[PDB]
Amino acid sequence: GMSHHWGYGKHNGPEHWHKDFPIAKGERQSPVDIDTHTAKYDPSLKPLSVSYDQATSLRILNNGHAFNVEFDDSQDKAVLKGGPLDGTYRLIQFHFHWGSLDGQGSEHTVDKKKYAAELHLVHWNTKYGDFGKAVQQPDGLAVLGIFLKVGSAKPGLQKVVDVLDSIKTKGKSADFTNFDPRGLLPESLDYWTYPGSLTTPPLLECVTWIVLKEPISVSSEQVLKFRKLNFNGEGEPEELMVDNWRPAQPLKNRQIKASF
Ligand SMILES: NS(=O)(=O)c1ccc(C(=O)N2CCC(O)(c3ccccc3)CC2)cc1
Ligand SMILES: [Zn+2]
Repeated sequence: GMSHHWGYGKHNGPEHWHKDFPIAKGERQSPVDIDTHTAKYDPSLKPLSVSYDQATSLRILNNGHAFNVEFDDSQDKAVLKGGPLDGTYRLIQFHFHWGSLDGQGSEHTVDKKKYAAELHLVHWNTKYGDFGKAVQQPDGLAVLGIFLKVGSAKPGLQKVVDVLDSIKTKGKSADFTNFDPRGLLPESLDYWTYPGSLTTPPLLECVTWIVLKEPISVSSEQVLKFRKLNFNGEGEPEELMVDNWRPAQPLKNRQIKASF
């Protein structure tokens, strides 16, 4: 992807992506608006299992689109299973999408409501051996999405907030060990699930989306720090990393299932 030029600006944003990635207008694109009244309870959905006790974080990277907290996924240490999933999915990284204002920022919406941000915990199906092979499969990834609203601070998020100063610009990375992703989860694991895609180019249709109903609360100071990051690289004109979210896409021939 050394020649990719997509972004979130007026000239390379979501409405332009289809030119280089035609799948942008595909049959199972994400995100989507979750109409809570139309989603149907599916009593066959097995309980969701989030096993992050042995998670091993390694580094945090500003990739020019968001920042990723990466994990060691060379072993089954932090896995997601159950719910609508068949098999074991290993945590590889998490990142967020956020806005320039508290009134926008999330990718998925709930009855058209936009949250201040959205956390994506990305996992890949171990039956495919590695992440690169998994994204070529319809059931290759499972992304656990969690909404963020502004209110009380999330103590478990502070370690991330404080390290952002070291990765202000595109390409910067910093050691980020011993971070516990369990501190970013809400109390309830009630969720909505549907078949979708990566929300950024290449927009591959390889994701089983599991979006939690309960948002976590973060403080204004915490999200404000996210907005101080840069899309640009060091020594380049400063462009604040804000509004790095793709808007809701057509649901088309899909049904959103609720676990509750
Ligand atoms: N917001 S999202 O849908 O949760 C998401 C998750 C991961 C990525 C990601 O890491 N990308 C996309 C896939 C990627 O382009 C790729 C493609 C093919 C092989 C290996 C990696 C690598 C970069 C992008 C978006
Ligand atoms: Zn994402």
